[PDB]
Amino acid sequence: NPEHYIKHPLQNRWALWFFKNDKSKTWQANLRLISKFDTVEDFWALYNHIQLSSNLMPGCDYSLFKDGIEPMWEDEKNKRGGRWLITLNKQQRRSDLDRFWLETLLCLIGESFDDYSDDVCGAVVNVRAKGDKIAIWTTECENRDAVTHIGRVYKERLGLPPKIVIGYQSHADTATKNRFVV
Ligand SMILES: *S(=O)(=O)c1cccc(S(=O)(=O)N(Cc2ccncc2)c2ccc3cc[nH]c(=O)c3c2)c1
Repeated sequence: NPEHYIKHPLQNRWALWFFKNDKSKTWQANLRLISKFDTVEDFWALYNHIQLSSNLMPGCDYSLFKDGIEPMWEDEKNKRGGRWLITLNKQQRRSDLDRFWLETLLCLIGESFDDYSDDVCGAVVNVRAKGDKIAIWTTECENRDAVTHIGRVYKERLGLPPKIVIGYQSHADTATKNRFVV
């Protein structure tokens, strides 16, 4: 009866990355791999071991990307893509940041975007003095059906009401100008 002793595999292997602003180093040299995991049990062991995003120093990021996709725009799977952006005010660091980030992680490892989960590359949380940000990165900013389905599902999974609109920008523009809004 394998259910007793086998870990539950995830559809993908995922890499969790950490960034801290150290002005002595280049941006790339500051982007650091925490660990990779590919089971439910190993995801929770990692998550239960690390700091909540709300406890990070301003200027730090977490990011979760599929194994083989670097957490930067210049990766082959990111360079033609873009992101759904959640912007948090300073009060939402207390109320929403950690629960929104956990839900984002689960949307990813749980493959919650049906046939379009293959367009997801990863997700990033930025802790910043002027307002935190959470974003889901996807591979192709011209795939309207993929991008808007991901945005509608994501908005629903976060519990955001229709009074809130979220935008999708291509990375080529980021490097707010929206391609899509939901
Ligand atoms: S926010 O904090 O104001 C902000 C502004 C600009 C970019 C970003 S970012 O795209 O989320 N970003 C941080 C990051 C951290 C860890 N993993 C991925 C992304 C970021 C910053 C600088 C970059 C330089 C070059 N290529 C990139 O893809 C970069 C991404 C947040």
